[PDB]
Amino acid sequence: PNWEFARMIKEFRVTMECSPLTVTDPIEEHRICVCVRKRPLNKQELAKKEIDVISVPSKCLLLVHEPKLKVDLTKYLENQAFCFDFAFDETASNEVVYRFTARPLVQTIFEGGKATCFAYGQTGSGKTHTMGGDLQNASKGIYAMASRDVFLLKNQPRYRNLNLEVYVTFFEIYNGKVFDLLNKKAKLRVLEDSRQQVQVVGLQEYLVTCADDVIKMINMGSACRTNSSRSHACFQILLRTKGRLHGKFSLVDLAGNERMEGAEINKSLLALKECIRALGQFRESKLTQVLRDSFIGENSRTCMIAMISPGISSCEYTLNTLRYADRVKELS
Ligand SMILES: Nc1ncnc2c1ncn2[C@@H]1O[C@H](COP(=O)(O)OP(=O)(O)NP(=O)(O)O)[C@@H](O)[C@H]1O
Ligand SMILES: [Mg+2]
Repeated sequence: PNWEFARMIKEFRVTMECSPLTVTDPIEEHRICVCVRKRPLNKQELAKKEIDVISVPSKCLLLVHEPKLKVDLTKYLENQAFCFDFAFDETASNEVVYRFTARPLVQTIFEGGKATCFAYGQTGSGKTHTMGGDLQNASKGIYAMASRDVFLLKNQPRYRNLNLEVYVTFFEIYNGKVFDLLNKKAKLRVLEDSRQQVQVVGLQEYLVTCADDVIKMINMGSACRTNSSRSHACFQILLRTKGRLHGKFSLVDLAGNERMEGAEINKSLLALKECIRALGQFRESKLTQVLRDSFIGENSRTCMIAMISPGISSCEYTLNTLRYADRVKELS
């Protein structure tokens, strides 16, 4: 009868009654995790007296108090509810966010898989702040934190005998072009044989043996990135043993989702969605071409973090971000 609606409702309920030990449940497969993070109102917004229209009453529920006018101009609220694996409020720090998003994926690369974590949302929603550090401070961002746990795990008995070497890369995608951020914005070439795997010729891999090393490459890369979006940022952590790639973690700082380059940005985001959904089961773009091998394997996991700016003036941008997020998790 209305089985489709019944399915959507059951999925919402299931997500609403899940325990944190769901995505972080080893011996259990969860290739796709979707979260949302609300940032607090900033100085400028508070000064302009922007109203905060976002509430996160539980760890999986986010509420949008959408301002509306009836035909006769009467003011009311259409309070909409969204459910995610994890919903973070304005008091959540980067370490807390990191703990429930990228942290559970590190093990995946040591188990020989390919993990990806994406920061998605509108311009100024907190994407760069979350992935790269507060602003500036590399150590306080997910790239750093993830690196920190990679060195801790590699020194664990279960992995010691792997004799792995840790490598890092940092590049940005701008208008279908790839630029090495660790090799002075050097423009790189992207090729794809017939067997279809992609290779980024010239991308520089740097050996790191310490978190301080990684922090030096993050500062360097962020210092010469094209703050503001306009590009896709992608910081990678690769594990190698003997000529072979053991595992790889690609952390992506996406461009704002809201000069007709927005066409390339929208195509990449449309492409990203279908690649992630294809993971739990085109019209290609550079981003999805470069990260292709991280969606095709069976031992691959991904996490999507949707950033939201709480201001009333950004309500339409928020709904757009949330609905995109819904469709992504829809494949889990
Ligand atoms: N959780 C947060 N707490 C405090 N400040 C934050 C937080 N998230 C973001 N900000 C700040 O708000 C701005 C948005 O930062 P980021 O620079 O994080 O945005 P995007 O990366 O969201 N923007 P864009 O590059 O235009 O797509 C920066 O000035 C951040 O320092
Ligand atoms: Mg940014």
